[PDB]
Amino acid sequence: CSYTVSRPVYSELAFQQQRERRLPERRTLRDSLARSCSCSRKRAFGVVKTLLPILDWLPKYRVKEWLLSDIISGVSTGLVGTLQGMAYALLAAVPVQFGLYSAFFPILTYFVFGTSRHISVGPFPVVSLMVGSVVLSMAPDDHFLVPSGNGSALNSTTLDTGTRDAARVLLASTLTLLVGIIQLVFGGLQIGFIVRYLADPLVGGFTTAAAFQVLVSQLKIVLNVSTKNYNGILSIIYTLIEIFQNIGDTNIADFIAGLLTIIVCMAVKELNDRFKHRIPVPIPIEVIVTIIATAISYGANLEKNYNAGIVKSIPSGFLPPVLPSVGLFSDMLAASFSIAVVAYAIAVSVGKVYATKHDYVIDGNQEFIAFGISNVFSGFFSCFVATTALSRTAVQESTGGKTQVAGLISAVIVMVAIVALGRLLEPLQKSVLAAVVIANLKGMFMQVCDVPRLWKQNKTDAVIWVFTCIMSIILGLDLGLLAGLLFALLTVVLRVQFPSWNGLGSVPSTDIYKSITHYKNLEEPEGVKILRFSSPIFYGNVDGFKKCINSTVGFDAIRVYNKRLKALRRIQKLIKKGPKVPIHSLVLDCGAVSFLDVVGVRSLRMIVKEFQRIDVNVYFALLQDDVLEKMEQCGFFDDNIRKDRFFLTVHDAILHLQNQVKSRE
Amino acid sequence: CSYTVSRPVYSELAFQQQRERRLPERRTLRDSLARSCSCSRKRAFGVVKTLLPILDWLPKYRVKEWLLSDIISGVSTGLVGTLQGMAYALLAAVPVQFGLYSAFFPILTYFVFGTSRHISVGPFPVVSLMVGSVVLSMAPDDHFLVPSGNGSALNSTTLDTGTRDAARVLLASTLTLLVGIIQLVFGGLQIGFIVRYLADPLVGGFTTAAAFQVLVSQLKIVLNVSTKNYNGILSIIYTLIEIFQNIGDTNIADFIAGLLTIIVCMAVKELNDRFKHRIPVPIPIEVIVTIIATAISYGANLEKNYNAGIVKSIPSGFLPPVLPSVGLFSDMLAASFSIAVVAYAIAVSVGKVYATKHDYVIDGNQEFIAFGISNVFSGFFSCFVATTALSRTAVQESTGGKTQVAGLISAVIVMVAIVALGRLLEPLQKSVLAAVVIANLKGMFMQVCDVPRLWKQNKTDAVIWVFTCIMSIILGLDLGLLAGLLFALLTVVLRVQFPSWNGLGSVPSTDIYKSITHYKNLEEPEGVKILRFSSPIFYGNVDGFKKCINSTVGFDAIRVYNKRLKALRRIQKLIKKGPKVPIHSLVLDCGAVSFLDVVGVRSLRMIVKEFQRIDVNVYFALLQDDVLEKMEQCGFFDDNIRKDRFFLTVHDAILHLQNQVKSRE
Ligand SMILES: [Cl-]
Ligand SMILES: [Cl-]
Repeated sequence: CSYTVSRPVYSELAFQQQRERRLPERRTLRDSLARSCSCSRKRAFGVVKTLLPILDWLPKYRVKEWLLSDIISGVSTGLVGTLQGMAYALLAAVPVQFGLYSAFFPILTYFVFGTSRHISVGPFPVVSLMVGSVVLSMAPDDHFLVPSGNGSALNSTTLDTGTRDAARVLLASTLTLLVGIIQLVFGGLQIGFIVRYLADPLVGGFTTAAAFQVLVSQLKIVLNVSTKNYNGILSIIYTLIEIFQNIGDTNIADFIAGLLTIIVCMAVKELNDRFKHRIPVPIPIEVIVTIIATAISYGANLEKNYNAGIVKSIPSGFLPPVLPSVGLFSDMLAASFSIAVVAYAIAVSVGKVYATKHDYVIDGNQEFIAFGISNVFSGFFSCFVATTALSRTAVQESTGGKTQVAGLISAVIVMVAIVALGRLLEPLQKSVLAAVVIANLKGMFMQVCDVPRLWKQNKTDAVIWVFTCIMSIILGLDLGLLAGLLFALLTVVLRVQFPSWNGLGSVPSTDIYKSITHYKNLEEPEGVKILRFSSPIFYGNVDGFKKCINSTVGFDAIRVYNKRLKALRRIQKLIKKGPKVPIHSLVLDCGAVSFLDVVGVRSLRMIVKEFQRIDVNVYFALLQDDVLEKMEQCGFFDDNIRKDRFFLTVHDAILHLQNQVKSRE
Repeated sequence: CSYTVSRPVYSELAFQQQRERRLPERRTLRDSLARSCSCSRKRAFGVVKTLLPILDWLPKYRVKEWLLSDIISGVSTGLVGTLQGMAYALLAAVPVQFGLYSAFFPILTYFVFGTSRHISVGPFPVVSLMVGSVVLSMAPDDHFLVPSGNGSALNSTTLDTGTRDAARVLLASTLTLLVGIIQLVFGGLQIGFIVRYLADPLVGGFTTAAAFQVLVSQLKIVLNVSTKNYNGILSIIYTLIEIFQNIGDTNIADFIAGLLTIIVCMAVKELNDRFKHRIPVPIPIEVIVTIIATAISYGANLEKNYNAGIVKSIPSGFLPPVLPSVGLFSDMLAASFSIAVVAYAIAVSVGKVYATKHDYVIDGNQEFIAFGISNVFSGFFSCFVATTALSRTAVQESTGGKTQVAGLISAVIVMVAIVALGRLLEPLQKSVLAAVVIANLKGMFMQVCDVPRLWKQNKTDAVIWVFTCIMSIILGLDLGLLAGLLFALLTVVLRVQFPSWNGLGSVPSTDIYKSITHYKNLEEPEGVKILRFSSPIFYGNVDGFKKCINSTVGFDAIRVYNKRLKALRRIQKLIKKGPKVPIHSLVLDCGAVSFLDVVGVRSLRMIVKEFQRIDVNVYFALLQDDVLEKMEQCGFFDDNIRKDRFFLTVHDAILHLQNQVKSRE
């Protein structure tokens, strides 16, 4: 209604005297470390419940309908997961059975340590692509060709199918172990803010580039062409050019089958997504298309007659655990860090989505610890890095999922598909498995439709999307992520280095101050010039602050004093022979400052000293308490620059200046 | 005196209606490029006067009194320049002849393009070290030994004295040209803010740690030992151990003569600095100690009898210009970027010190063009990077310097020191030249005494000093600078990601709001809870802003709503069978925000949505004009979240709630 106040002009000291402060808490490092480590059993029970969240949702079960919901979601997600594993095994350059291994053990491990309920841990296209890329870069194909086979002219250096897969599997296991170790280190040290740097446009561009690279790789697999494992800089462009040059050496049957299953899967997925109000349970198009592909490929001998590319390499059994070949961490530390951070980011995103959809809370450090333990347990069983795919996750959420029991049942399907089932998947073409991956790329290919929206929105974030998407295409995929985080941090620094300063003026008959470049009927005080500077002054925006002051006052405090001294020597010689007109004061509305960066408080003191020589006072308006306490420690309040120069509000400074002008002409 | 106002509670819309805004300026890209490139004669005269600042101080000269002070300082700095110029050549692994070339040619170029008056362009101890650091790594000593000389058992692979320097001289010329091009790029593209990242603790710790590497490198010449040109990681640590292991192979003639001039040059310099009130002109101790060193070394045959290390390699002549060996810019691009930025940082640092004392403004972007053409012109005559030493600069200013005429006269002394003079410096020991460099290291060795001062001051800046000083010792000197720039920028992100939020309360009978953790007698409104959050919300601190709200209200907006649904299902079944207590509203005092980072502004709409379900209003207090216009573009003002939720001041949000509850119970 009515906003009326009546108080004296407390600038800095008229308010600090009669206001008793609170005594700061003593450090007492001994008592701090003693009180932190609790001795009562309450803290022990709390940390046990937090570290192992399985003991929370188990006692409060609702078996009656939860049993049926979990068993149906488990069989469905198990089918989907074994299909996605046998499909993504090609993205990691590992055999097909190791994908099923990586789709089984992580599920068992993410049961006594996970803190989620609607997450299906397993393979992931982007993570498997990164694993395969680093495996190809660390163990390429031109390092295994053994000369044997009595060739025509030279030594018969044919393909090394065999012991090469063992080396690739050992390398993938070492990479997974290193990723798990990095995740456990990030979880135990309670460092979780490191993944907050992955903004929405950054991860969007990263996923778009990863989807492009996955499309290129799966197109190489479908066409049944052999490239030269180009890796490094412009690897995707080079391999795409090599594919375009090797179009003649394709397989017509494999290409036709792949295109047909792509069209079928895309049409079925679009029909199920659009007309959702008629069929709530998503039709498992992957399962039926894989069954019909295995049925058609088994009838006619596509391997012999049509020379198709089938798997025919399923051993259908387990294997004893193999110790990882430790010693390759120095040359893969950055790759493992990138894989771990992207896996944790995707996992946290999916968890937060399916938690705010079902109204429950998911911890971050617990998810980090759970995924670290899962990757460590997977490294001991010849598996690659595990994550949660959004397509596989939606299955248990749509079909009905309450706890992780549906996830444990999803491993029973993989369990029976490892020991007994799998012989029927022998004549399955690799082009069919390479198609469902492309069909799942529709969710990430449509992410490019946000650039026009982000451009109308904050433009600095729209550039981060395009920068991350392009930079993660030229120089690899893992190196492109590091180039995005640094670019995002540089963009943040540039937004606090080049602020939006204004010409704050006074609204008539009130005390509210608005910018002069946005409103017209604003009257500024006679002689006084007000200035606001956001983005607190640090070592980078000191020259920017100087230029802002020089532009808002019209002149320079240095050149005016130089001209005054040049005109003063003409006065001291005349006795022997015989600019700063409008600016009366400068009220700096430094209300949007947080830190001071003492290198900047030196410049502030220099400004106050320079303007004092030209008879121009530099007052402050909205200096915070934590900022004044910092400036006082940095040696700013000398015998001449007292606290009376600072004020509490913007109108207090103007009122004090008007009263001083009225009382002193 | 009296601060009294009487205005209605204009929140956001009661102020926006009757306040007509100013129309934004039209882009008009066709006219923007036309109005920028002016055609009048004033634009042509302005670009020539700024690019060539010689046409300013030359017409208004004071030959009557200025020429007398420049001829005495020119011959004074010429003797100091010809000694420091040839002494710094040892740090660049180039012969002593090319050291005088770097003190004559850069002066001629820094006469028509320079924008300063008290700067003596020439070599520099830190800059020459970075130049010689890459010469040892690109052309090491074990890459030129030629087997010849009928050795004892194996081929006589003795030293390559002779054509070995030709590979080092041509390498320094290519490095000099690449540094000059980068400086012209920064000057041509008008990008000068890149050197603002070199903060005072960053450049302070870099020059301090560089003084250690100069001390270790010059100690090798004093002791006259032969190391193994260790470069890379821990280069200074490895070469220091090798010196201690080779103490037995020292030279008592070079050590005693080297340690003697260390004490003499340090004592006279310290005595002259303290007792300045008796002798205004600094005594050239560096000059008198070199002449007496050559006289003693010429009398007794120190080369033959005492086996001392002398130069005896001064041809005393010029050379035709040699074209730079283009093709080495790819492997020296990362090294030249670190040298081109320190050659400009020290130039502006030393320039501005002697500019505020003589009261003349030095152009910023012109120094990039000035030293740019200087290094380019120096590359065509077999020189290294040119800079301005603080020790050599203080000579021309203390003895009397007005313009660059004293610098040109200083080049005449170096001019005669090449054609005629120079034969007398033949028996000069290398330990004497390697000692005057160590004596000047006192200015940088005493910079360690600021770490205790910076610790009592802003502690984040004291860590950057120690980080830069240590990191520039482990991994080289040029790589340590880049590790400091990224660490300094990272500290700015850490200060804006972890802000200093408070519990702002109300002062009785007034309208000023202060933090509750600093003052005691502060009354908060009944039910209303105020929160202030500096360091504007971006993608990194968006999660910390959630934890900040959860801590100031006591509860969580998510878990409380989850318990409400857990308690609501018991209500919908009872009809079939038969927390948020204190927090009334939330006033976010977002007055210290500058940008939005729409990635983070989506959570602001989520926070209002999360608190609206629990019947808690989330109001805003001090949102700026440039931020509210950004919220509308990012899709924040929907049909439910209107502008009435925002307020102009903090007390308007409290006054609105007190009247709303009074009128609506
Ligand atoms: Cl997916
Ligand atoms: Cl010096």
